[PDB]
Amino acid sequence: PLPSLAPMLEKVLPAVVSVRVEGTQPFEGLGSGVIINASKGYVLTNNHVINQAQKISIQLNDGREFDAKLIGSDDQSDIALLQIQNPSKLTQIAIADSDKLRVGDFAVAVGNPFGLGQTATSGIVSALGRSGLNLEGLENFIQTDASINRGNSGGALLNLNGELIGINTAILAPGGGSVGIGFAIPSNMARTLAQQLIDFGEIKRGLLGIKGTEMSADIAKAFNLDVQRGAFVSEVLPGSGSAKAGVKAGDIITSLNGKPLNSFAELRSRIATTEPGTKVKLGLLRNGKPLEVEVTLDTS
Amino acid sequence: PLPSLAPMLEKVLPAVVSVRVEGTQPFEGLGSGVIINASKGYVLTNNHVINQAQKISIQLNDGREFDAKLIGSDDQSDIALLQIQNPSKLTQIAIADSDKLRVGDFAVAVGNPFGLGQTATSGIVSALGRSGLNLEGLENFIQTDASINRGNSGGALLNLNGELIGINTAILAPGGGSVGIGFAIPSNMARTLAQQLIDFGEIKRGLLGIKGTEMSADIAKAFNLDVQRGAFVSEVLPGSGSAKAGVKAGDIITSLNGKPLNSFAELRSRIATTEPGTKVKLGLLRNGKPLEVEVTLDTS
Amino acid sequence: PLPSLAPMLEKVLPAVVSVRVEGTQPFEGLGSGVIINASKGYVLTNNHVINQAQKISIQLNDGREFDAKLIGSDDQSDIALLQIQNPSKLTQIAIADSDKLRVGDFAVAVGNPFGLGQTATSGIVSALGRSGLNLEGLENFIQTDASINRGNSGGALLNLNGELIGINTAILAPGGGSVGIGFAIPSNMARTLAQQLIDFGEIKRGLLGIKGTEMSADIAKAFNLDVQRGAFVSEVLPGSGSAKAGVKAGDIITSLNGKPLNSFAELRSRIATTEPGTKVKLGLLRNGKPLEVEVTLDTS
Repeated sequence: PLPSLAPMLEKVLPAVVSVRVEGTQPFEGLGSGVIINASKGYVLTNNHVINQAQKISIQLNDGREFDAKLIGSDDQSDIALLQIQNPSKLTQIAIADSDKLRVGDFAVAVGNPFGLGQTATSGIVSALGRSGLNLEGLENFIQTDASINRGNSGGALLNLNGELIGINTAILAPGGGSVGIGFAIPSNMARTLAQQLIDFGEIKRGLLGIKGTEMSADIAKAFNLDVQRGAFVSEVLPGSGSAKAGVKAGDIITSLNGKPLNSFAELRSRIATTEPGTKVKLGLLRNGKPLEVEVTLDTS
Repeated sequence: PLPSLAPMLEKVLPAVVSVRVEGTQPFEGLGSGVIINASKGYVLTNNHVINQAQKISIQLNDGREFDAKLIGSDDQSDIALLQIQNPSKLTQIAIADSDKLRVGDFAVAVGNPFGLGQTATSGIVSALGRSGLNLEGLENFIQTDASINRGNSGGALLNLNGELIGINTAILAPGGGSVGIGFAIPSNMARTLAQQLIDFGEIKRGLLGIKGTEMSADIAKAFNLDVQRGAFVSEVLPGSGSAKAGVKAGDIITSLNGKPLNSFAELRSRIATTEPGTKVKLGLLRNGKPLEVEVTLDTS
Repeated sequence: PLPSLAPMLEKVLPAVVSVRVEGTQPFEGLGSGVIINASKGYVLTNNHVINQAQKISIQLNDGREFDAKLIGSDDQSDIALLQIQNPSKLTQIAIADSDKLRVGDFAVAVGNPFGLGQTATSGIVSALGRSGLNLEGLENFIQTDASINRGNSGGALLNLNGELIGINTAILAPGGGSVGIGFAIPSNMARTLAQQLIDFGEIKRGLLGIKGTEMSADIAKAFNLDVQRGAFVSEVLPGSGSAKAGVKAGDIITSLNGKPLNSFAELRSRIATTEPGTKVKLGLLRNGKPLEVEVTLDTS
């Protein structure tokens, strides 16, 4: 009868694992992970967690320990995929559409802070599409005020249905501890990158064939436009998908697949996460007139 | 169907702005503000955000940038009022009655910590009428556990209806980051001070004409009284509104306009923030007997 | 109409007090407490709050001050019991069954951080049965993300009904400030220890007569077992209750009174907090076969 997160945490907590690492001088590292495929034993984590690893072990919240092998990783986005050796009676997580997230939505962080064991912390979605934090090469972070500390890395950011909305990755902390400014790689980005690693053992980096800057209020005022966020195209590379689709220098990319862009940095991370050959719909503004253009991504 | 703060934040987030400051060797400061009047472009902020500013710019959550001029400020309470130069299509905030607040009420803190952009954080109202923190000259702070960090100053403390309950001002933090002890100037105090600055370009400090100390459990025990918080009057200045009203040395001021006082410091801050000439009702206690006295405020 | 914690905190906050201590060069210390018996003026707190006290005073949230005397304390579990001298019109707390708690349940911390005055902070139950933190001799901590800081210790951890679920005791903080990793002694442990101090002025430490290590996934794999958390028995002391009940070396204690054990350390703290002479039911596993064994506790 009393409101609680316990009925949904009960079912979902076994999917979030502790990731123990050993490697090169000898060292012992600790982070978290999320079981994305119970049958194959596929675990999502951060690349900075398994980076110098020679031996990787996974621990379930029931005490069961398993060995794990690195399937693949991406240095730029900070996502690594592991495979549990001889998986058995595993629980997997359901993945939500992180593009349907909004500031104010409730979030639960599940990880292993300070190697204490499985810890759940609660908060809200503080911000979305966060970039220019110079944490990662590719950033499109969910920001949350759920307490996220060292050892929370690779862990789950969940909604109130216990579905994955993101992979806890970094924090802003003056003194090494949580102040309520935490960052998660969104679920759609982690899911897509995970698929590339299950299919090829490596990521396939997509590119538009565009060169540009951040759209500003200053460009918008100069051309009497009602949008001030997005990508300002300065150059369209010849022979690229963008040239073939009819993208022109001076265009303002406003949307990607119908969803508005809050920055060029968001566009850059969303396109590099997408596989070459994939077709995307670009929302454009040419001399103050709207256009929709379908672009086939090239390889980087 | 899932509970969320997103439906109310969607409407109210455009009203909370980022305040960028440049001044003197040159410096670049960052804080927050709240649009209190969309038509006139009136932005509430903290005085310490604006203190040494030569250039003030406001940024909306849609990316629009505006110039701003200082209308007026109060050093003692830490409130400043700005006016956006050439305001257009602005959203203003609804202001709630902060005197109707209670410990355990839900609060949403909105601002720009570490210059990240608009960030929303969640908590409860932890305490009310907080004084003697030696932060400000006049204090009557709302205490919240919503994550408040450097850059949140002048930002919004909202209720679940998205109404302003306070202006985020200070924090208690051993290591420069949030530990869940944040302070906000209450909306009633901020609203009144803002009116004085729109009307006169300066504040009008009111006074009772009373000299006193804090009421204690010790005074209460000595005189067999059942109240231990409020103001113990030691002197009534002749010719003052308190003298004329019949306030007498030895009286114990228990209430202000029917609302109980938790301290003399609260009385001091509430009276100073009230305009001279205003009539106030004083809940009093002489020789253990209750009295109500109407006092016309003088100037300080 | 708006959802809030205020309706339930209104009735319950008076039960949580501020504990002021004076001792030896003279010092002034500050912590919190909980009124467990309004008639007798029994206040539960932390031993570490009262440790060097020569004078103890209690302050209610209405401003009333009382003197207090130490009834008894336990160094190992960090529980102390005080008695208010000449109690009058006191509010007591209702105590909940902490064994019925689950990760995700909502919690409210009520204490006196940095000596500010009563403060309420909100969060969830992050983890349960936390041991091996080398904070206390006996640990079976509730972990919460409710902001707990210096001054909160000895204070209340409450559920949404305003019932005591634990006594805020310690935190994990890299820089001395809350990062959302707080620990409480569970209410069942605190209630039992408090009863022993009201009844005997001292605690009564129970023992099984067992020597063991932590059960691991390694032991479990070696003996083809489906449990990896508990106590691995290496030695049964002759003449002990365990010897008399047929506990043998090599047994794996899985449960205590039908409740699964997450560690040997949990078993240790639950047994030492139970009074000698009490009969306990031990969920056991010998040669991979389940057994229930009833053991009479000895004295330590």
